Amino acid sequence: STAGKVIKCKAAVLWEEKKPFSIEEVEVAPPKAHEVRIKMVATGICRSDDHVVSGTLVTPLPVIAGHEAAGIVESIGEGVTTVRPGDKVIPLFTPQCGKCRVCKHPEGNFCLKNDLSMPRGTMQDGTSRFTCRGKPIHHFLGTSTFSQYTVVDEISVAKIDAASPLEKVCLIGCGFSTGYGSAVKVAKVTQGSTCAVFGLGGVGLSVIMGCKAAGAARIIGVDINKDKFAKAKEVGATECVNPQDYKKPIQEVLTEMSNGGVDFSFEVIGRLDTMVTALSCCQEAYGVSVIVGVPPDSQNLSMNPMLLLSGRTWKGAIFGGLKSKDSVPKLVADFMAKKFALDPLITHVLPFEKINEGFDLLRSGESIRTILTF
Amino acid sequence: STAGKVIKCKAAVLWEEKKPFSIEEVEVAPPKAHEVRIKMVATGICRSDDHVVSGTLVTPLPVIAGHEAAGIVESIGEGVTTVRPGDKVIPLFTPQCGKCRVCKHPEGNFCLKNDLSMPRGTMQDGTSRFTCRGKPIHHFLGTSTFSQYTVVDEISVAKIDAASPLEKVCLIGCGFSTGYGSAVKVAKVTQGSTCAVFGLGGVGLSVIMGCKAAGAARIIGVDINKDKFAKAKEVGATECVNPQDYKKPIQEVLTEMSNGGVDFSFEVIGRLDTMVTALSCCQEAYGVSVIVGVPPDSQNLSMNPMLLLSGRTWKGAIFGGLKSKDSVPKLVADFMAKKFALDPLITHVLPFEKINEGFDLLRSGESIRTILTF
Ligand SMILES: NC(=O)c1ccc[n+]([C@@H]2O[C@H](COP(=O)([O-])OP(=O)([O-])OC[C@H]3O[C@@H](n4cnc5c(N)[nH+]cnc54)[C@H](O)[C@@H]3O)[C@@H](O)[C@H]2O)c1
Ligand SMILES: NC(=O)c1ccc[n+]([C@@H]2O[C@H](COP(=O)([O-])OP(=O)([O-])OC[C@H]3O[C@@H](n4cnc5c(N)[nH+]cnc54)[C@H](O)[C@@H]3O)[C@@H](O)[C@H]2O)c1
Ligand SMILES: OCc1c(F)c(F)c(F)c(F)c1F
Ligand SMILES: OCc1c(F)c(F)c(F)c(F)c1F
Ligand SMILES: [Zn+2]
Ligand SMILES: [Zn+2]
Ligand SMILES: [Zn+2]
Ligand SMILES: [Zn+2]
Repeated sequence: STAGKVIKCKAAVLWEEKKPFSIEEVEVAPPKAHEVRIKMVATGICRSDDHVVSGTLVTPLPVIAGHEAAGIVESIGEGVTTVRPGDKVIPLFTPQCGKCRVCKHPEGNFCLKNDLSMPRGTMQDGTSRFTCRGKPIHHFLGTSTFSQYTVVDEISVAKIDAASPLEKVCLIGCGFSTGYGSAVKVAKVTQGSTCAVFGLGGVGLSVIMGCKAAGAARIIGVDINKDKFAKAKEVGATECVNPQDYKKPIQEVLTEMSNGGVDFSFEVIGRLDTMVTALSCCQEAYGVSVIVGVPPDSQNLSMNPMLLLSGRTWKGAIFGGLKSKDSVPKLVADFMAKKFALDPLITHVLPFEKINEGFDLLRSGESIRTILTF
Repeated sequence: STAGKVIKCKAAVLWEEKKPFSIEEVEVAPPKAHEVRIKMVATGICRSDDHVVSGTLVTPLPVIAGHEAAGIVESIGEGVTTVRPGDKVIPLFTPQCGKCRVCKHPEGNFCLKNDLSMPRGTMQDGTSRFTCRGKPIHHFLGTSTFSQYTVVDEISVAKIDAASPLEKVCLIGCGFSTGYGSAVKVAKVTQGSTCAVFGLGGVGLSVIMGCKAAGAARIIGVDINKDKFAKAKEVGATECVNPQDYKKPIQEVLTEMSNGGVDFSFEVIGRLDTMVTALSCCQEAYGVSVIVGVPPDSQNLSMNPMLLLSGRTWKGAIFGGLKSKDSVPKLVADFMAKKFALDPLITHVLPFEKINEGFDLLRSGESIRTILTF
């Protein structure tokens, strides 16, 4: 009955930086050609969504944020072939168009159709599907999951198993896949190796899971919030360190602990200083450091390139380096087969209408992932 | 016989920064246990030796520099097993102790016994074998090849083919192996790829050689000195560009030429700016950039980590990533089997006594490699 019609629904609109979300009525246009309209079921609160609020991440406002989610297709536009009404789906904040030089490359994932590098806050066609108070509202990363209904381009959605528990698998849309992939695919963590993980939130925990799955012998968690250590150990950390406890810089501490530097390090926070610290702590001749955290907009880091000349490898990735549309359904299948766990990441559950409380929990340090249910 | 005796011989002593080498008599002590005294036959002038003169590289002075060379063993200390008097050898500025965690690592080559990171300018035992005018003179990288005789630790010397032409294979001691290995081993250049090489001196030409040997389809040379272009093309560059010819930054030019970024880039100059430019010009999702050049002491670069977050890989290496004592004899064997050419690197051959004139040729832009013959 709603196919081809505008849907009025509730969404969490961010009108201004540094302000609460406003849960209010929006109008969601029907899908155009090669677009998919989704009834949201669950969405996680990721720190990158908070970055939009804080201005760490710059994207056009006003906006409907949210990028870690799962739902059910309500309708499809003309020409859509990869999903149908009633399918369970995960929106893909990194698209997979399948046609660009990155999508065709054996390793790359950062499809050239992404709306991350130079955000416009639109659909692929440069327009918006959202109206609120009579005003157009921007999209976020082509996903905009903080709404009872969203519209996404086909290249930004993956069909997943029909029996999937959406209130769990939404985490495959960002935090789990990013961390796990960053360890297994990007870093290529080896059996017997020593890893250091900076930041023990949902993504860092997922990095630890990946390092443990890859066979690391030592996984050293690093966080300034010691309350994060117990869960990090539960998912595989062998030791945890708080930089605030030490007189020496933590790169020196980690070098000492690893008898000359770690094999793999990960920055999973979003600070320039910890990006350089994490590079430094990996072994100077053969270490690898991966940047996962999102730094503040337009700010440069300073480093000595001798850190690299000796032999270190430095890299970053979006979404764990995973080709999104290929990988998401496989990860859901593997979850269903108990190949990895998601429950350790979920510390709180709230209805969507309590989104602001969910952000308060993240900001206070108390939560890992809060899952919002529509 | 000279064995067991102090040798008085000619060497090029650097008494202070930014002055000519002084060609004069030095005393060379006999080798102690696990040391090798070598009669030099040929040594190349590498830009890294000029960095000692210019203060770009800090190492204790006064010093006998030189690190790219070949000669013949005059005598061995107690306990030496890997070379014998009369053997042709190449000194190894990056040692291979075989025992440290780096030597045991499948990939690493920057042996922990090196004298690069924190130079002492001595033998492994913390003493010097050189005196001049009654004063102790420092070693350089455990090699000190700007002397008719030097003494090196066993871990810093490789035996090579007895039939080798030492006036050519001395380049395997630094410039050829560095560039070639940086392409083939460190970057792992792939067949059909597009490469950009910043700096078309001896090392950059060797990077071209390696990119061509790895099957690159396009190899774009970049230099401010257009006189370098003809030789770059002879050894495999498909195109050359001079940044001075353009009104836009060269990373933009290279991104446009490569239809969105190169597969592999190499910084083979030693400037902070060109290191960031080289990284930027590689494709944002899957590009790899390798730092080869040596930058000025204690200077940090500035860069936006979004260049890495999108998926680039940034790395550096010493000596092409090659395990030195394993690799050098194999490279010489490969040269003797006509697997690569060295002649294109050699533009001048001078007696040792003309060392200063050789450095002047380098500084004026007129030479690639000058080989000094003893
Ligand atoms: N690359 C990607 O695709 C991608 C995907 C998802 C998240 N992100 C980013 O990854 C980062 C982590 O996200 P998250 O796990 O949801 O965030 P989070 O739950 O806020 O976790 C960050 C952790 O860092 C800790 N921390 C803060 N400062 C320091 C410090 N100075 N030293 C050590 N620990 C510190 C903090 O206590 C917290 O536990 C954020 O910057 C995200 O924006 C990137
Ligand atoms: N990593 C290693 O193990 C290693 C080994 C050997 C050499 N090096 C370094 O590698 C670098 C090159 O050595 P080399 O080939 O003997 O030196 P070289 O022969 O002086 O060549 C350098 C080239 O860079 C060119 N150049 C200078 N400025 C620019 C610019 N702004 N943009 C483009 N081109 C420019 C210059 O014209 C010259 O052709 C030096 O910094 C060495 O110290 C490192
Ligand atoms: O959490 C994933 C995520 C990122 F990794 C970004 F780089 C980004 F800009 C963003 F908006 C985002 F949501
Ligand atoms: O040319 C090789 C070379 C280097 F790569 C250095 F990093 C260095 F410090 C040095 F002295 C040197 F000779
Ligand atoms: Zn694509
Ligand atoms: Zn996220
Ligand atoms: Zn070693
Ligand atoms: Zn050199």
